[PDB]
Amino acid sequence: GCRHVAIIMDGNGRWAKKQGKIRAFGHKAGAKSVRRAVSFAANNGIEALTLYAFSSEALMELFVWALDSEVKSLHRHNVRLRIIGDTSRFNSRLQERIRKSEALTAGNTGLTLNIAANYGGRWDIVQGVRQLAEKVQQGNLQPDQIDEEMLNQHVCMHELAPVDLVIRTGGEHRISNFLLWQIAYAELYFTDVLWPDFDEQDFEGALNAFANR
Amino acid sequence: AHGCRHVAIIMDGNGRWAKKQGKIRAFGHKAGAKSVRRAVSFAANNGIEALTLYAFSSLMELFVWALDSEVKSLHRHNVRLRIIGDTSRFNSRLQERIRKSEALTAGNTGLTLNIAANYGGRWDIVQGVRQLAEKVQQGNLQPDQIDEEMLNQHVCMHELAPVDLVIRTGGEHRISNFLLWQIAYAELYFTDVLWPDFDEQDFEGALNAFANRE
Ligand SMILES: NCCc1cc(Br)cc(C#Cc2cccc(C#Cc3cc(Br)cc(CCN)c3)c2)c1
Ligand SMILES: NCCc1cc(Br)cc(C#Cc2cccc(C#Cc3cc(Br)cc(CCN)c3)c2)c1
Repeated sequence: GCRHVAIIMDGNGRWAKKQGKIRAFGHKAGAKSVRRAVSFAANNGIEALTLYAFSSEALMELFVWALDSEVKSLHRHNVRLRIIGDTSRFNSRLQERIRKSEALTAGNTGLTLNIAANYGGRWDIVQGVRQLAEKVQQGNLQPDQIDEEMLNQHVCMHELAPVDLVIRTGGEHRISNFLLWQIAYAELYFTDVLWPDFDEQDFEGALNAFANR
Repeated sequence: AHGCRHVAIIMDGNGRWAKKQGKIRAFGHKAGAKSVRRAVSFAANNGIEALTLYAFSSLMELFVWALDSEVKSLHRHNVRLRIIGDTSRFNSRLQERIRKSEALTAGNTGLTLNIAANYGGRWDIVQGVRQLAEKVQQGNLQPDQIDEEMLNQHVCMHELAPVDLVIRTGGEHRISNFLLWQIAYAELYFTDVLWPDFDEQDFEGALNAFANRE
């Protein structure tokens, strides 16, 4: 069973150029590919889908704004929506809308969809270390008590199934400081397919790799 | 020219290679050792600064005993040897030989060779965090001064060139809790060749793939 899939969605800008169009056309087709992947995962019983907006190449605030009009429909589809990443300097109106959308869907029991916005795997670790360091300073924690289990409880997604499978589209063979801690034991699947062309047969191919493993 | 300063290798496939031969595991480990010597020599000869090796089969303390017999040869090839991993419960005779071997070769100016022994990427992060937490408890460090650059200065190999390329032999596509923090920007190169068969032309092929893809 593949329970939690993460995807680095690369290739939108490259796709646009290949189609003889401006960058925005690649964004729009990438967004259609997000909808199709989220639909596929919810239909195939995947528990959690984590999507990293990234291009080989403020644009992150725009990307999250564009999701705002999809929330009513995610909710109807029993999807729990979370944004992961450092949103603490987004505009306050967008922060409040993120907070409202998360709270709206927080009770849902279908697919959990994590959208990584201004996220980095080293950042994620550092935010968990800062928390532990506040506890040490307060005298609530001994340095020698800090262990893997404890750090784990302070990194993103710790309440969800372990990441089983990471897919990167677009042809590069790197993690690019997406999840680090969380991918210790995950299957890594690289495809040259550009994100806007990545479809249900491509997702199924990746799921086969994992099942062969 | 290839552009790689630090290569790290997950050396998988020794058990499979011996099973293909109708031989027991020991024979794959012996062939895997011959392939280590060959890789270390190829890296030293091709301008790599650092090579970091993780012995894995999809026994530990015995791997490191085995390495002890190679230390005089590494020294003679101007290799600087370091062990990375939690060797604190290896007992004292082993720990001491480890210490003497690092001391002997620390002055060497050729390749730096890091051998993982009882190493995990999560463990490595946690040890760094514990050093930062001691500094907080001494009153020396504020939690909000802790940033990536600072945690970077506390993980294994922080003083060496960043890892540019990770090779995993043996056909599995996974990191298996070998270096996490350090591989955030590294090229990942997976090959179905089994470790004992991975030779200079395969190593050349990985470096040239990194040069072309970077
Ligand atoms: N006019 C395009 C505006 C735009 C720009 C950019 Br950039 C991004 C988007 C977007 C999006 C999006 C992001 C996350 C999730 C989804 C979804 C979805 C979804 C999930 C399920 Br389950 C079911 C449905 C209904 C259609 N099958 C839709 C859609 C939209
Ligand atoms: N032959 C079986 C004994 C054995 C068993 C096991 Br398990 C492991 C080993 C090992 C090893 C090891 C570990 C780290 C480095 C090396 C090496 C080397 C080396 C490097 C250069 Br440069 C040159 C040479 C020999 C070239 N004259 C040799 C060898 C050795």
